[PDB]
Amino acid sequence: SRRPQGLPNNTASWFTALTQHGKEDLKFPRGQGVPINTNSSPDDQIGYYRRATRRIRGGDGKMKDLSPRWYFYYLGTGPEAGLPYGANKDGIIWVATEGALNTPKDHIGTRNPANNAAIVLQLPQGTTLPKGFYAE
Repeated sequence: SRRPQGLPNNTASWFTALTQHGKEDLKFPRGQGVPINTNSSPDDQIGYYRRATRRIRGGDGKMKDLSPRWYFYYLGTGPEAGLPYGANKDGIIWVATEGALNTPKDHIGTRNPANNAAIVLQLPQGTTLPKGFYAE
């Protein structure tokens, strides 16, 4: 309750967060993945989505769970910057566009939406949206 830490780590999204409206862990087909940025080539299109869960008081027994959301982060950036791409961790998924490099995207950076509006999560055609997840 004293000296609160609003930012747990490098929490800065380039894109919007994708909410979960279904019982899916969020997955993307091979060749598809991280949202495309026309200011970036597919080479740098490699990243991961991190599940965010919040709990708030509502129930009179347990503190009701708040609707979760998933944030996308580029490899080498984000709160899990030191987390390897081929790292097995629950709550994280791996996505990559063909031609992706298993290298960090320090060049892209970890821009924060506070400075400017985040990129509307746009995905290329041929992508499969998991039930409960919609790209918008």
